[PDB]
Amino acid sequence: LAAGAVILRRFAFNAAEQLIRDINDVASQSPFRQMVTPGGYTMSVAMTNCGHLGWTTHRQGYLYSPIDPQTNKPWPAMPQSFHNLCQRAATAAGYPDFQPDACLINRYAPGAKLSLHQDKDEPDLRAPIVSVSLGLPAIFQFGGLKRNDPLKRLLLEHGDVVVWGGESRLFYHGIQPLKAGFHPLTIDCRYNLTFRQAGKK
Ligand SMILES: Cc1cn([C@H]2C[C@H](O)[C@@H](CO[P-](=O)(=O)O[C@H]3C[C@H](n4cnc5c(N)[n+](C)cnc54)O[C@@H]3CO[P-](=O)(=O)O)O2)c(=O)[nH]c1=O
Ligand SMILES: O=C(O)CCC(=O)C(=O)O
Ligand SMILES: [Fe+3]
Repeated sequence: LAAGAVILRRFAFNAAEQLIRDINDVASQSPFRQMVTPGGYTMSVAMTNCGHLGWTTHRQGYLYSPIDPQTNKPWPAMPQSFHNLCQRAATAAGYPDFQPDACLINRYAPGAKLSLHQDKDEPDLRAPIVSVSLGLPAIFQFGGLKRNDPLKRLLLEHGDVVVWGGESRLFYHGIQPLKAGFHPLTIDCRYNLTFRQAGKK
């Protein structure tokens, strides 16, 4: 029950093996790292980016940068497999004009979590975010526009795609501590890809 959200279960199941290979290729150029929040805390989720712009912490805040601050080189180009999956998902959900220029890649080891937050660094909050889940299952939690709104929970499994549009694009959301387990393609972790329109164009 999330206004504006389109859940496409197992939409990415047939693409997962290529997606994971391309994650590894991206990570060999811009490695996974645990960023430090403006509050001074080290995140348990490891992240990297591909595309023209990448989400990062920097100067005690959040922003999109064309340079990876850990490598001092541009983020790797967005793989074609990523772009094609995102476009197919966005078109199926009713957002044919969506043109992402950034993809944040999250890696969750057992016990890793992501506390409640909103995604508000993008210039046009009318553009959706496309989320792709790979590997171990996670409990996704989301509330509302206010931090105190009631929480709902949704299990996200390998291959699930969610297009967060309309009101749901602005919900507070997070991930609960990942349960340990085995997945044949990721072994012991979960990956999440979130495609964003980050450029002011
Ligand atoms: C309070 C406490 C914590 N910890 C540990 C435990 C915790 O996991 C770790 C920090 O990791 P995090 O889960 O809180 O990550 C934060 C950053 C993340 N976030 C925000 N904006 C975005 C965004 N646009 N995108 C794309 C992605 N992620 C985003 O959401 C979180 C809240 O953000 P903000 O605080 O509101 O700035 O610190 C302690 O040990 N002791 C303590 O007392
Ligand atoms: O892992 C997920 O499914 C959500 C990730 C997320 O909300 C973010 O990185 O902004
Ligand atoms: Fe988020």
